[PDB]
Amino acid sequence: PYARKITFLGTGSMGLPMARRLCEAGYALQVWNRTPARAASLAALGATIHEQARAAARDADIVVSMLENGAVVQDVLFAQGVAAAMKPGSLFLDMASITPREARDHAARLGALGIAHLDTPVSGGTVGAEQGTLVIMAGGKPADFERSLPLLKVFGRATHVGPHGSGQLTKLANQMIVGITIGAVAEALLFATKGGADMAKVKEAITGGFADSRVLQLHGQRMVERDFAPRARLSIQLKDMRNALATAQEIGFDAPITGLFEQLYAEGVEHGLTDLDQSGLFVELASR
Amino acid sequence: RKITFLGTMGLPMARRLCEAGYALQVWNRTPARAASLAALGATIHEQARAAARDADIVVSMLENGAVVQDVLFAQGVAAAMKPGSLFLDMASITPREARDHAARLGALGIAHLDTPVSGGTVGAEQGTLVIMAGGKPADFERSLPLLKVFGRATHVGPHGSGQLTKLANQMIVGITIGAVAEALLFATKGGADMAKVKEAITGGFADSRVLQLHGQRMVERDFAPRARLSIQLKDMRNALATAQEIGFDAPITGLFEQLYAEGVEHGLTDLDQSGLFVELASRNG
Repeated sequence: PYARKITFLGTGSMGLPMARRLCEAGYALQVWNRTPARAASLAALGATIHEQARAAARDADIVVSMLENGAVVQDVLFAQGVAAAMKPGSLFLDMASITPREARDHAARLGALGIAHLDTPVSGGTVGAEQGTLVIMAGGKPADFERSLPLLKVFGRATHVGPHGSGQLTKLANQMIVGITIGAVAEALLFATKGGADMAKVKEAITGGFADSRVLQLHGQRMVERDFAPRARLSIQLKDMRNALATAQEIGFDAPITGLFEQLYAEGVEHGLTDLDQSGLFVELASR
Repeated sequence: RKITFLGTMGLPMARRLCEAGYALQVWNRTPARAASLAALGATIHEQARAAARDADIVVSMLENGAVVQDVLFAQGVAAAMKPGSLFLDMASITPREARDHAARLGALGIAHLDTPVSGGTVGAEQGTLVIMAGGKPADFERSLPLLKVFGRATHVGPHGSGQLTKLANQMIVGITIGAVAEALLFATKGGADMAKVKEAITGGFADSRVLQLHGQRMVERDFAPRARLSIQLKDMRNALATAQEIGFDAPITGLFEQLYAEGVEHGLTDLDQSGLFVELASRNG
């Protein structure tokens, strides 16, 4: 009841499958993006592509950013005049990974201009995107979140976590757990293996017990198959660790586990692992 | 057909055993547990050796390597065991302890399989433990009908490899516990309500059994022992000790042995393993 016109800004990692469920739900879609073949794939689904982002945004009820980071988001919104050009009553959904400090800052500026902001990061990777079974962690006002919810349901299950920046904060909690569990799984599988155990059987043995996790089943299988082709790059996980640690020092929180994991990931990017998948941390820990 | 338990999760497992049609013999240290088992049809013996005598399969649920040696070699179970029989060790023992027991019993004609377990009291009542077995393939095959009752067994390798997989298992569990704990505290300091973050988290890349079970306990601040914080620390140390026998470098596990040690020093030894949350929360005021 609040929204029919949707704009994407960027396509991030799962933009395409999300646009297709979007069109399939009968939303009309405008896009501004930087990559021709994705643009074509989107055009094929019915989306209208614009050369300038401001143009894509202007008539939108809901503008969804799938941009990379805080700087890019700032530039697009303000250097490129997206904010200036949005409708009154419209909503801006930030899905980009961005610091909760940045989310609160963007929420203040847009509010200055009569535009609502929620920060709505996702977990769930490629098939949650295709199946509409993402998990979405939202920061902002309850009324805005209800306004959002029908668009949100198309992508997965959304949960309202708190006020502006809360979604990004729940997002960094989720990346800490993913970033550490990755290393826990690489370290235990290597331990078992130096011990003359064979990785596949061990994984098969602990499946369905206390050691079981979405990280063991997804990244662990990639560890078993030495398949480190990037889906989310190792350097993205480093950034998630760094943002979590920057947030920790700002809110006065001591996080030693994540401190160890930032070092280990930092020790991976040097050593030329930037472009392996996040599970590529196995490689760092093998060589040792 | 004939099973013995040495020591007792053992009560719900014996329930299942007895229903499933097996005859059971027990040697127990705890009178109330012997009472319950008596109630199910188990015959309780005074001496470990008398309960082991006529068994096809003897299942050890003793505490540790010392105790299993004691019970086997000192109190004559090994000497007293049948010609065909099988010893299943579910005790927490090192892979070295288990290679050694495998050989001493092997010289007496007794088969040996190390079969530790993962899962809760809830897994044991509902028959859905996960079982990690080291030892000979034909032995494993002989044991399977039995292990099937408890849950789902996977033959991982030769003697000593169930205990290896169990240390690997306990490494992940113990690290995931701090990971979940630290993430929930971080979010809470940041303003977020813990229940809500766990709700949001569930179903994506961060979901695990640790979040679902121990994380619910952290959310409710319910740290009553189901497996004690002492045992998890011991697990890390076993793991680091084996790590060193095999030449392995484990810096993560190494950090967690530290965190669990600081926890035990700060009074928390008899909390649940989810109690490491209390340690990480103190450090943070």
